[PDB]
Amino acid sequence: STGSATTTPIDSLDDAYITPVQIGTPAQTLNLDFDTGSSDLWVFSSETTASEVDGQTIYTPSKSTTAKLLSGATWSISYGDGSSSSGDVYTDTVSVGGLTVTGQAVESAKKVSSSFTEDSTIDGLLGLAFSTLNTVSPTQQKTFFDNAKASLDSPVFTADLGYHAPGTYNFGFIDTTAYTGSITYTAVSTKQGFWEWTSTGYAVGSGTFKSTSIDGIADTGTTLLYLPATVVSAYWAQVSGAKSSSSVGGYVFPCSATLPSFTFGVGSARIVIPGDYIDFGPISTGSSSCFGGIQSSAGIGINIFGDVALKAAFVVFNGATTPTLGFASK
Ligand SMILES: C[C@@H](c1nc(N)nc(N(C)C)n1)N1CCCCCC1
Repeated sequence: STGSATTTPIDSLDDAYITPVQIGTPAQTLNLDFDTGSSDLWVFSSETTASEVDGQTIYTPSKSTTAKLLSGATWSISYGDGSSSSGDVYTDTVSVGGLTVTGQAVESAKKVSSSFTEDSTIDGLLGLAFSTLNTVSPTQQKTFFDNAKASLDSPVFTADLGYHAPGTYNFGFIDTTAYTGSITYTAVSTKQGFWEWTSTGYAVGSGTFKSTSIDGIADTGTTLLYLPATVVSAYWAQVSGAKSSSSVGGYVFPCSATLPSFTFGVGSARIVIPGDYIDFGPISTGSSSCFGGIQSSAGIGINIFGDVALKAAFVVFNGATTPTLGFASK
C-alpha cells in the first residue's frame, strides 16, 4: 500500500504545516501537524476542556462506530517549545492520503496548553519519530508509520515541504519526479528516539564550505533551524545590523536586509537553503526588526534541522531494519 497527502502552511510565514487526516467511521477529518520529532498522535476532542478549545476541529469518539476506549491508558507530553497536552486514549481507524491503519492509538486531549488553544489551525499532532518516545502509559503505543510499515510497498515516508506553498507527505514510495539529482543517504541513530544524523558541515552564502560534524535531528514539527552558537554567529555576521537579542529571544535582523543562503552537508552532497527561507518577518506587527530562521541550539541540548532546513530538500525517512535518512535537492 501507499498514501499521499498534501501538507499546507498554517500561515504566510510557514510557522507549521497541517495535513488532513481521516479518523473514525464515518470519517472525521482533522488537520494535524506531522511531527518527525515526536511519537504521539493526539487530537483536540469532545473531551478537551471547553475553555481550551478555540476554533479547532474536534474528534468525537462517541460518533465513531470503530472507536474503542483503550482502557486505563493515559498520555501526557511536553514539547521543546514549552507547550503540552494530556488525556486518555482510543483506538480507531486512521487514514492519511488513502493509507489506512486500523487499531491506531488516537490520544484524546483532556487538557492542552495555551499555545495549542491559541492556534486555531492545528487540530492535533501526528508523531513520526520512533515509537520508543510514545508517552502512552501503562502500555506504550505505536506511531501511524510503525503500524503501517509492514503493509507499505517500501518501509519509508517522505517529507517534501514547500516554501510559502503546499507540499507533500508520501508513505510507502519515493516519488522520483519530486527531486532533482540523486538522494544522498546518511546514517541515523535511534538511541534518543529521533531521526538523528550527522551533517558534514556548512557554508554561509557564497563562502567556503566548513567541514565539521553537526549531530542533529530531522524535525518537521520545529519551525526553525537550530545549530551550534559558533555556526549561527558565522551566519548572522554576514547580515548588517543583525544581533542576538535576549529580550526578543534570538537573532533579529533589519527587515530591509537581503539574507544570504545557508548550505548544509549531507555526506558529500550539499543542500542550499535560500536566504528568503530564513526570514520570519517582523518580531511584532509593524516592526522593522525581523526574526531570523537560523537560531542557536545552545541550551536546547540538541541541534534541530527543522522546517527551514527540511523545506529546502526532498527528505526520505527510511524505516528499514537499519533506518537511514535521505536528502535530495529539488
Ligand atoms: C519574536 C517572536 C518571533 N517572531 C517571529 N517573527 N517569528 C518567530 N518564530 C519563532 C518563527 N518568533 N518570538 C521569538 C521566539 C522566542 C520567544 C517568543 C517570541
